[PDB]
This record gives sequence, structure tokens and C-alpha cells, in this order.
Amino acid sequence: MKIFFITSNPGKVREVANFLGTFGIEIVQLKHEYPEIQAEKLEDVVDFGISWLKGKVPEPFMIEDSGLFIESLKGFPGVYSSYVYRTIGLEGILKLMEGAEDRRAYFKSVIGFYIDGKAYKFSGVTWGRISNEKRGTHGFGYDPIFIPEGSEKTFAEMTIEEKNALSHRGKALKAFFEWLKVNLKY
Amino acid sequence: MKIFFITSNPGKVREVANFLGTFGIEIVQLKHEYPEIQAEKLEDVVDFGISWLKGKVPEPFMIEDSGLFIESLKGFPGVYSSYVYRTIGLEGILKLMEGAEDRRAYFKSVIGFYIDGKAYKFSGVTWGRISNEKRGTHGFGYDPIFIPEGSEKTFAEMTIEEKNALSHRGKALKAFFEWLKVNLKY
Ligand SMILES: O=c1[nH]cnc2c1ncn2[C@@H]1O[C@H](COP(=O)(O)O)[C@@H](O)[C@H]1O
Ligand SMILES: O=c1[nH]cnc2c1ncn2[C@@H]1O[C@H](COP(=O)(O)O)[C@@H](O)[C@H]1O
Repeated sequence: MKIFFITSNPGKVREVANFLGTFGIEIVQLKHEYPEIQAEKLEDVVDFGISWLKGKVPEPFMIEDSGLFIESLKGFPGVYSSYVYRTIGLEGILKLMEGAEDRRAYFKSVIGFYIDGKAYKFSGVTWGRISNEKRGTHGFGYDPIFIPEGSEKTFAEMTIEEKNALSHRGKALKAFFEWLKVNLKY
Repeated sequence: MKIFFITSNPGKVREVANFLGTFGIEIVQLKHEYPEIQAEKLEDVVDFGISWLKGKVPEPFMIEDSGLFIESLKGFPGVYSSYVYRTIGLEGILKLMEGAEDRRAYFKSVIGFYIDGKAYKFSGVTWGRISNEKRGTHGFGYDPIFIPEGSEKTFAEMTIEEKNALSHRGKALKAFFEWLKVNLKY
């Protein structure tokens, strides 16, 4: 089985390919920007994205929308983690959290999958907290400031294998794969 | 630092050496034949090649394999792109594609790297479509019938600079370097 992953994020590609490759599934990345609507849930962005993409890209295909939700900031940046990352950056997040009595936050990943006129969503959530300073150079995005619950290292201090074993994306991929096993040949 | 590139393709060595040399990495070609297995996935050819080369060549070392995958032909010629080009040729591909409305296809490159007891893979993909006729005299192989997404010209109608900016191998090399920059000292 070969799945087309519509994304422009190389980090997501490596993580998804590493996870599913373990089971003999091939991932073929396809950069094709799609509208990412403003909405309350990552699930809404994925629903609109699949509806938009169908008929314009090869099947079966998958997309992924993820975000960091900081408790003391009422869930911000959340669905708009990308814009915030590219504007105020990690430095901005740390500045906002200066003196915070609660640095907890959760990362969430939502994978959209489409095949033969059927759409599905799988997701995963990993709780943790924001570090006081950037640490590590592995991974991407907010990895240098997110410490998953139970760990002493930020995602950026972990290998891709270690990150996948604990991350929101690894969890979404597990949910997806468990579904695949009882539905499709692979 | 030095990386041994196990290959007998002069043009490929030049491309890889030129790219990685930009970042102080010295590519040293080693003409050591190795088994390229029959497989549907470039990843399997690379995995087997690396596993076979282990202990037979100096480290760290890399190998690469790529191919053209045509949607309407179930991915053919894919891993067998070279052989198909030498036998049925571009004439054969166009013949098979006669009447096909869906002419989508993609070039995919997979780089394999071995260092400190572990193997790593990196990929690059360039989407496009198969033309209705051969055009251009630049490049090689399937370039005369492949039009990259976003362009009207076939790879053969482009200068080396224009093609390189859209190259699937170039993308694989970029991914490989981003990994090297974070994982190795030099
Ligand atoms: O595993 C992750 N580590 C760090 N940042 C991530 C991760 N997953 C998603 N992001 C960030 O959340 C934003 C993702 O984009 P989106 O999927 O379009 O919502 C990007 O800014 C990423 O940097
Ligand atoms: O940019 C390209 N143009 C034309 N053919 C290509 C290109 N990249 C890969 N190929 C085909 O795939 C072959 C195999 O590749 P290699 O393992 O990358 O050396 C070549 O023999 C070509 O037939």
C-alpha cells in the first residue's frame, strides 16, 4: 500500500514515513496547498481540507493538521500554531509565559484519510509543559520548548524514534494504523 | 567530513558532490557493485543495498535510487525505470499512455545513509504529468516527456539550472543535509 501525504512539512513527512514504514506502507509526499479554515477545532480544518482536495489529488491520500494548546493562554496558539510560530515565534511564546504559575499544555494531531469516496479522521493527544528556554535541535516547530509528560527532555532533544513513541502524531498514527488493520490490505 | 558514495554513475556523483560540497561535505565515489533487488519500493532497494554493503566499504557511506512512477500505469516503470527506458523507451511509454486522460506522474528519489551502526533514508518527490509527445534536448532519460507541476516545459526543455530547482534528487539531498546538519559534527 502507498499513501499520498498532502503536506509541505518535511518534519511531518519523516515522522509519518518512519512510523508507517515499519509496517511496509509507503508514503509519497505531495505538496499541494489547500485552504486551512479558521475554526474551533483541528478536526474542522481537516474536514474542509479533505472536501477541498478530493478529486484534485491521487488516492488514497492523507493530510494532517496539528497544534500546541497552552493552558494558561486559554488554548492559544492552538489551531493557529503555524501563524503564531511564523510571527512571534518560540521567543514570543516564552515571553508570554514569563512568570506563569502553570506552564502545562498539550499537543494534538489530527490525520485526515480519504479513499474511495470515504473520509476518516484519526487523532492523538500528548500532554506536557513548556520549557523555560529552547533546548535541542532535532524535530521542528515548537519541539525546542515542549516537554512531554514524564520526560526531562524536550521533543527537540529526542531522536525521531523517541519522539514518535511519545508524541501526539505517533498516537494519531497508531489510531490510524489500528483502523487500517481491520479495513484495508497492506 | 567525508562521505563515501557507492555508485558507478558519473553524473550522479557530480550532482551529489556539488550539492553537499556547498556545506563542507566531501563526497568520495567508490565503485563497489552491490545488489539492487527487484521491488515495488525504492525504499526496499535501498534498505537491501545498505544492509549488503555494511562491512564491505568505508564509513560513513551513501547510496541512491530513483524512478518515474506513472499513475495510470499503476506506478510503472518505477524501480525499473532504467531498464524500461533502455527497452521500450519513451516511445513505449507514450504508446501505453495513448488515450489516457490521467497523465499524472512523479519522480521519486531515495537516499540511503549508514553511520555508527544505523541506516537512514531520505526522500524527494517531484510531481508532474506525461506529455503527449517528446520535447526538448536537455537532461536525460524521461526528461523529454515529463512536465513538472507548475511549468509548461518538459524537463528536457529546461536548462540544468531550471531543472535542478525542481529536481526530486535535489529535494532528497536537501532533506539529507538538514538531517546531517543536526546529527553530525564537522
Ligand atoms: O510535532 C510537532 N512539533 C513542533 N511543532 C509542531 C508539531 N506538529 C505541529 N507543529 C506546529 O504546529 C504548526 C502546524 O501546522 P498545521 O498542521 O497547519 O496546524 C506548525 O507551526 C508547526 O511548527
Ligand atoms: O531527472 C530524471 N530524468 C530522467 N530520468 C530520471 C531522472 N531521475 C531518475 N530517472 C530514471 O530513473 C533511473 C534510475 O535512477 P537512479 O537510481 O537515480 O540512478 C534512470 O535510469 C532514469 O531512467
